[PDB]
Amino acid sequence: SKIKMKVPLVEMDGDEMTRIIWRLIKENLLEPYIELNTEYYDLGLENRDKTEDQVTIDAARAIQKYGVGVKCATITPNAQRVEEYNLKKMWKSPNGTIRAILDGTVFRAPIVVNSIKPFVKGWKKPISIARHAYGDVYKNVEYYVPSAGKAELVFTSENGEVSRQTIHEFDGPGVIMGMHNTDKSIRSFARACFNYALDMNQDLWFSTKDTISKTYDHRFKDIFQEIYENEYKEKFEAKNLQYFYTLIDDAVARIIRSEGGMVWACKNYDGDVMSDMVASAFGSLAMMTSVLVSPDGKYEFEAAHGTVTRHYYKHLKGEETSTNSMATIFAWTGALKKRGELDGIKELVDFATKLEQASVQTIENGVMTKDLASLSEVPEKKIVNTEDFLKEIRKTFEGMA
Amino acid sequence: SKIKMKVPLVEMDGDEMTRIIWRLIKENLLEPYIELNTEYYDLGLENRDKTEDQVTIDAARAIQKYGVGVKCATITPNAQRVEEYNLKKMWKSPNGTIRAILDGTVFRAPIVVNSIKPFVKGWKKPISIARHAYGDVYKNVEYYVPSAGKAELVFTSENGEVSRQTIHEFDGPGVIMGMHNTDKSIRSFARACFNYALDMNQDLWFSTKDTISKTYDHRFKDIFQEIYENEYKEKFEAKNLQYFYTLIDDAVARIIRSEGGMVWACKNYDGDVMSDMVASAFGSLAMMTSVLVSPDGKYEFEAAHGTVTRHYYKHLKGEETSTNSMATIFAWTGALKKRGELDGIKELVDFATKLEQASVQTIENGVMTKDLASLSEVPEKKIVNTEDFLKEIRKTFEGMA
Ligand SMILES: NC(=O)c1ccc[n+]([C@@H]2O[C@H](COP(=O)([O-])OP(=O)(O)OC[C@H]3O[C@@H](n4cnc5c(N)ncnc54)[C@H](OP(=O)(O)O)[C@@H]3O)[C@@H](O)[C@H]2O)c1
Ligand SMILES: NC(=O)c1ccc[n+]([C@@H]2O[C@H](COP(=O)([O-])OP(=O)(O)OC[C@H]3O[C@@H](n4cnc5c(N)ncnc54)[C@H](OP(=O)(O)O)[C@@H]3O)[C@@H](O)[C@H]2O)c1
Ligand SMILES: [Mg+2]
Ligand SMILES: [Mg+2]
Repeated sequence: SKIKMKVPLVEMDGDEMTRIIWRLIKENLLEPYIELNTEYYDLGLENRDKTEDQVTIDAARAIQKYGVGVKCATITPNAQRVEEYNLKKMWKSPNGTIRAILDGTVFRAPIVVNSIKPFVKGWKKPISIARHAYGDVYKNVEYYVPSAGKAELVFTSENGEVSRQTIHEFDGPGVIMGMHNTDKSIRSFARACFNYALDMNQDLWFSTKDTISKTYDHRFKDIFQEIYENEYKEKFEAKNLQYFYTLIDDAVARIIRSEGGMVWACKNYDGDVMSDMVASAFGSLAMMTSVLVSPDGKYEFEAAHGTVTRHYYKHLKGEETSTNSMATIFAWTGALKKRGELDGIKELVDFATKLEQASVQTIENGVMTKDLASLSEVPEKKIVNTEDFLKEIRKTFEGMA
Repeated sequence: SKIKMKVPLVEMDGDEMTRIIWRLIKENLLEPYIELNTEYYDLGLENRDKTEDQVTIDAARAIQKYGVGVKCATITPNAQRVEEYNLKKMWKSPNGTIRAILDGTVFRAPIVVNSIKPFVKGWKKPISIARHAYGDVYKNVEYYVPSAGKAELVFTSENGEVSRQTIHEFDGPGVIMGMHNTDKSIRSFARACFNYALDMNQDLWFSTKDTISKTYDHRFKDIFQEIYENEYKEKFEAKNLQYFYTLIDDAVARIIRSEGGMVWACKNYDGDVMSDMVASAFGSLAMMTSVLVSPDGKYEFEAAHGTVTRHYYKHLKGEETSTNSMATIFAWTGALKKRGELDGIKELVDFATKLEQASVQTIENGVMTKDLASLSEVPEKKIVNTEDFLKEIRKTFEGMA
């Protein structure tokens, strides 16, 4: 008899290679054990295009309603993808949108396995990213300037006052952009990182470029220090774990040089880049969990990598792939784990935790996709294609479940 | 008889630990061999403060006049430094300013030594950063919004037309920022990177976040592809070296995973962060050269790291330091090498090239500062303080010069 679910998972379907893998994961690792209850939204590019991105919006709202989302990597359009898919427009990141609607903090952490040695010598313990989910460049407005004139950054009070600053005097074509974040949102971001480093029992690092961005970045600096001063210093000193702030360039540099083991808070953009640096450096983009947690307690689970286009094209040429499903497995089990917790289905959480251990265990035993092949200390090794990796995880799981 | 110079070097003095080292390098490694001809500008924070940052400006102009600058790491002020130094204001980055005035591209590359093994397993050859020296956040305007109202990005043609886009509707205090770059400048940046990868005989990678920043970043993408299409494809295919564009998150990820050996072009901000990632990951922030090259042919040599505040404070407490001078040595020899080339003083260029080899050679032989101690494959090792490192380089140089 399959495991039964109460509240539905919001399920958001994706693109290209992850879309393929999303289906294989449901059919081989989930549906045979759980009567999967989800509310389906197809965030595939083709469907986002048919519904003029309305589906993305509805899927956000549904996460708010039911409380947990799991989301497949999707394509974010640019001139190339507009051409490739004949899009009505260059749609905004659906992750940007969902994130804007929920607010919150995306937590990303490698998926560790004993016999998988990181590229960076001396990385002995996981490094977590705590990425601010809201604003900055993900909510920019930009403008191409066609020839000479005047760019201005402009604010108009609810009262009367206006201030204008000059962005630049063009005597030629170039680009401009404006963007924003809100203290409310920084404040949630800072508490979320502090909470999280405690929950994890580690130092929190935070970093920006406050010396160059003297008010915007400088705000994030201040709010963190404030929130730390009179809201966490106490609990922190208590556990003997420090809060560490430095310049973003300095921070990457010390990260590379550390043994890992800290939580690393980053503004939106930096969190994007650094979650790729850290997953890759730990082993593979696929070996990393990602969950958005809204201030208001809602969750979206995802992969941190994108849609593996390159692999997708190879698959379309008829080649076989070796694409690593770990991150999207873990998104499903993360989401199912949380669904269970909230609805009091112990069988769902033990299922999820067991499925997670089977997965890691499978790689520990030397069966893994190409991306890990060269990091493994396992003598006898078995590099498998995309499907076989999943069949093999299923084997190890069934034998221990 | 000391070596004689023709045109003066523009010399820009710095702060804290680099200020100390700048003097030790002149006195032990330069002045005893060269009648040093320079035009001195003190970009120390205290002097920038006394002259209300005018000295920074004059030093830029002088680089333009004479053609080569060498520059010590300087402090860029923030609320903390305003307090620490009782500044009349939070002065703008002097590097930002000089860079804005010259335009150009900052090239940074590790300083390789056989027996110094990078932190990132598999980095077998240098990775170079080619950082756009101009604009974006280094020329931002920012504004704190105090409560509700309307932020707008605004452009006004030289003609009549105005366009306004809404940055955001605040009903609360937060931050906003606007910034720009110009096609002229992107165009020079792109040719500079292409030239440079040829001069180096390697693939050029370039990357941004064009899917999210759909016009601004997307412009950089386009201009690179254009300039490549009909200005370098030919020379490139010719040498069997490819031009590679991907998303910035994807790019860090593939970098970590590559064997190095490419030139990696980055927008201003990203070039800052990534030059720290790469120097650190190669060994130390100190083991990296940096030179701005203006479109109009002018050069500023510098360290890529900052002023080593932490070491400075330790030195002030009376502790001895082990601060690595390599990068600022190399700035001086880079600058002297170029001065020589331009003025036809072969003795100056051979001096500089010899001084560079003595330095590397010294570390090859196992004498080095703390930051390298743990990367060295040299059996018998001699970790020295800041001064001794310099005396030891002097020894090895004198014996081969
Ligand atoms: N929805 C999202 O969270 C998300 C995230 C990032 C990008 N995007 C979208 O995804 C599309 C492609 O982006 P991208 O190519 O830059 O990044 P990507 O999908 O993360 O793929 C980057 C590369 O890293 C390796 N890799 C990533 N995931 C892997 C996995 N599961 N198994 C094995 N190898 C893996 C592959 O490298 P090799 O080819 O070297 O084997 C892959 O080509 C873009 O259109 C972008 O908009 C979506
Ligand atoms: N003018 C510039 O190009 C420049 C560049 C960056 C920063 N800045 C300014 O410099 C000040 C300090 O910035 P920061 O502390 O972030 O960066 P930093 O001066 O580069 O120092 C960062 C850390 O990296 C290690 N390191 C850097 N250079 C070293 C060297 N030559 N020898 C041995 N170790 C070295 C040291 O680490 P350990 O303490 O771990 O030993 C140092 O504390 C800031 O006020 C900033 O505005 C200037
Ligand atoms: Mg990403
Ligand atoms: Mg820097």
